[PDB]
Amino acid sequence: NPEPNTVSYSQSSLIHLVGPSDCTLHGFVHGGVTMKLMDEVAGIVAARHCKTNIVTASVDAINFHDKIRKGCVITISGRMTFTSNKSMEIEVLVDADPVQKRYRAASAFFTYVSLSQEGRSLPVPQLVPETEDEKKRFEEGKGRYLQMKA
Amino acid sequence: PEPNTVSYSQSSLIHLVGPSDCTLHGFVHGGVTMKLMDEVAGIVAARHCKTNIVTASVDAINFHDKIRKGCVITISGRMTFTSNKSMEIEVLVDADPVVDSSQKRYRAASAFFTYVSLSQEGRSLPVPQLVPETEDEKKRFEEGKGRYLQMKA
Amino acid sequence: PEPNTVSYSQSSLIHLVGPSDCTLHGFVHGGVTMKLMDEVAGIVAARHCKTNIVTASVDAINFHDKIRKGCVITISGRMTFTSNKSMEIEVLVDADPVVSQKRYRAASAFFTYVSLSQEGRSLPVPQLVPETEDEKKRFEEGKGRYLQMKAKRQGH
Amino acid sequence: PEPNTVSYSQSSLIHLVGPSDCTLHGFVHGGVTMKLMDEVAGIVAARHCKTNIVTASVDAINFHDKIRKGCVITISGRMTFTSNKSMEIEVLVDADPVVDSSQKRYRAASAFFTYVSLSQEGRSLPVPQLVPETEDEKKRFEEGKGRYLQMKAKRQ
Amino acid sequence: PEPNTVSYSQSSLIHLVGPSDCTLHGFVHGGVTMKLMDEVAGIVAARHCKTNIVTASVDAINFHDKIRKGCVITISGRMTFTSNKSMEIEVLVDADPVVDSSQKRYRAASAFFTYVSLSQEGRSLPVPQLVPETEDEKKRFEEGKGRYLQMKAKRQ
Amino acid sequence: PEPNTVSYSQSSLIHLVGPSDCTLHGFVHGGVTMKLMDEVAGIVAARHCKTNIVTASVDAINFHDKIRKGCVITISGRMTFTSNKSMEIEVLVDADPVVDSQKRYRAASAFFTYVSLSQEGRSLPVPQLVPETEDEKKRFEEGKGRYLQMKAKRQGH
Repeated sequence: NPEPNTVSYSQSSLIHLVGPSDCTLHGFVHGGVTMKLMDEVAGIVAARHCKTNIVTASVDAINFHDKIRKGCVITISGRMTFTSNKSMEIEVLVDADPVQKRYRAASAFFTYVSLSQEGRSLPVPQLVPETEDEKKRFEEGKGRYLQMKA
Repeated sequence: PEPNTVSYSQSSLIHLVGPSDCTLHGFVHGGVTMKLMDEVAGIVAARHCKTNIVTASVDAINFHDKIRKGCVITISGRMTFTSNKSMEIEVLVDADPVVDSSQKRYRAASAFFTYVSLSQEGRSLPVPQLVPETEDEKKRFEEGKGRYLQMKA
Repeated sequence: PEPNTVSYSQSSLIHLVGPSDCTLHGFVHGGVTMKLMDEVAGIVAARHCKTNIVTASVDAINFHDKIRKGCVITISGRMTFTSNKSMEIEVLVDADPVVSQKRYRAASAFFTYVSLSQEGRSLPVPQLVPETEDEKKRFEEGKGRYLQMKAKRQGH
Repeated sequence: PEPNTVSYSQSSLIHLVGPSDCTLHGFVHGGVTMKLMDEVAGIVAARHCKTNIVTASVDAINFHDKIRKGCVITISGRMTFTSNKSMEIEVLVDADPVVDSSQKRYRAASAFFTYVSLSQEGRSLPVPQLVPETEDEKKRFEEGKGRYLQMKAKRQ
Repeated sequence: PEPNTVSYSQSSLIHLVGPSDCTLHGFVHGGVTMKLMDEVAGIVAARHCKTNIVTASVDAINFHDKIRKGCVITISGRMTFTSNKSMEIEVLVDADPVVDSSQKRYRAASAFFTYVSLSQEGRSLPVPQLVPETEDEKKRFEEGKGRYLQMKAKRQ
Repeated sequence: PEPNTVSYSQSSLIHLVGPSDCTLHGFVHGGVTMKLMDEVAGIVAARHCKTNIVTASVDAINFHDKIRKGCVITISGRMTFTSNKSMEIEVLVDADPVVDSQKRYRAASAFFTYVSLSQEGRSLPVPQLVPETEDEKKRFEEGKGRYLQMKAKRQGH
């Protein structure tokens, strides 16, 4: 029962220069490194939206569309897509620039939950979509939400 | 332990939750757990393929419970199914507290990783087939084939 | 966006201050901020030169304020001036708490890079062409700082 | 303090040799191996004591063979002997190539760590006794008592 | 070695250039060097203040020469001057090859770091004064005062 | 300072104990200390051999005392003895508190043994260490002692 918010309000991103400690013995980035970055972004989004303690409930469908080489800059951007009563869905996209041309590297839907200081699960501020796509993405989210419950 | 069997690649990892793993409250970031899970899966994949490997997808990462400062978590992984060009690996995370048995060991997270094998040039390679031997290995393999087909759809 | 303009190479980087970035109290080591600044500068240089680049000098690194655990820091760089063989890049670091009160300026510096051939020799550099008011002004101030530095590495 | 068994605390760890683990040639710094060994031993000690622990000594670290880029190394530890206030843990390091070569899994390193248990105030605590069960566990315990006595001497 | 003297806090650091320190060609990123320099400066500051310290500014970082793979670099720092609330530390970086011999130790970089001491609350504290003893210590102190005054002007 | 003498290779390293170095209580993982010690020993070995080097054995790592958050630790190494194909280096770790002062104390120590390798990976003869002072001759002697015993221990009866 707190105050609603918009996707622009919490929209967040993050830009990382693939360094050598990010990489496999060949030239590529461990999926773990990518996944951790994606979690960090989603967590920031969630935090902005709830202004509270948050935890990951589930991540569903992490897709690696392409490899990431040493010396790319990766942009990880997250935005809220749907809220239920007690949970938030956040879409995280990863793109890559070499420094070959900018491409989509990974994606995922994180699901977060808001916790009190005692550790109980809280009602979550509702997401209010405004544009066409925000209503569409919200709808698709409600869809993915229902199936996961099933 | 024969090659191409689950026992051959089965791998696990133990990690003492330290302070740099934690949120401002007592709990471990999902990203930390996820990273450790991918490390094990990749080790499994590498042992099985003896080649370069990359993550293709991770599906259904479930966090069954929080992990607090001073747990030891065990992340273990094992191959479940192979298609022609892809490997599915199941990763499980369990947690022991290390100060008090108010309760004991519990299941904290789980996921199915899917890896792919690459040549030096970077092309996708046929993958050594997994041969199940026990009851559960045949069952898990079957379930794997199931999850594989749906993902294609 | 035309090549050799500042917009062409303008680059930024966003980093979540994590625990390994920090001192035993709550704050980020200057070394960490300095490294991130260099990475951004380097990327700007590389975009503009399309070549191998190295830092020649960094001058005036100023830490305007401390950075906490759990800030996101934006590090942005842009080209300010070019001489014949050298590029000056301005790097700014801003910080947002996620923990909300007010984004602030945390650090700043002028990096000077030099473009290198495959053999490792210092090459003529593509000239920067300013377009807006501020770009001409910043270029002028750059020429200024460039001249003074050359005076600094000699006697009387 | 209730006694316990080797299987209870037995712990192991698997690590893919990455590039930041390596010398300028192909090989892993002893320090990296040493640090992974200490991590496992400490986890073993912790499981057994359920208390704060610190290393008291490590004796006889032997590097039987080099470890190259792209091995997976398994470091495994198990308790071997306990005195009244100290625990001896054996750590073994094995290596599998994950690259394709004619060359099997091999023993890379080994050591005996000695840990001690501390109270919250920081005093040295009596330690849960290790109770061996199999042939080898009694043998390894015996050997441990041997190594323990000599260390007390060589320290006189 | 008396407290508040330069010898008291003088600190150095030795680092083997590894492969994760390097550019795609053979050379060390300036960022790496800069971070190592800040670490040594910080330690010097800490030893002198026995308090929490942060970097206020770094001025004039000069890269005199490239550092390739397989050098050992020595980064050493010492206090040069103190004002009432700030400390100036000089950091010098030297490099030894460990590869082909016909290569003599050389000066690779240098800088003056300026640190400030903070209380737990985060307020700026008066700083213990540096007391020079030798010729050069008085000279370096003087030059410091000089650089300090100019920096106040550049902004005033 | 002549090559192949202990002064030539003597090396040291200073580290500010940070929070990622630390146990959940205030203390530094032995692994962290051990790694720093190996780094120093390796640098000493490298300086003396001007070649590729690897750790053969570390013997008798002693932890004389705990190290907590906000110490600066000095790890210093120096060569003590050489055989024909191996080098012994002594590493000592001291700790200064950097907060309200507990003075400086000895925290750990060890003898590392390194070996020099060619590009092919074969074990090379090693430049001999020439002691000059009293202690350098004494430490060299004690080194020869420790070397002989290790060859025995690792041999049978």
